[PDB]
Amino acid sequence: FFSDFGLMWYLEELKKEEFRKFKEHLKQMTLQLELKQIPWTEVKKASREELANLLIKHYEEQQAWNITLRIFQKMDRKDLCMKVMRERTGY
Ligand SMILES: [Cl-]
Repeated sequence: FFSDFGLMWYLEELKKEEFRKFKEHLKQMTLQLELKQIPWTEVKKASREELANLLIKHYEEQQAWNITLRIFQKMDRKDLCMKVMRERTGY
């Protein structure tokens, strides 16, 4: 999908189960590092575009990305982390 941008495009790099696991990691971590929480029901049901917007709405843009990239590295989606980094760097 060359139609999509930003965080949403990355969440679309995740398959069905990965996305499902992504949401479980997100909720764990937000709890672990003690941020204001999103209701687990909202998180669980969210589409990729909706979750991307939930993240940015609750944590603003930079933190939504940093949180998302931490989860990727944790889920063994290190390719996504390096991809974003090669881009943001100019490599
Ligand atoms: Cl899906």
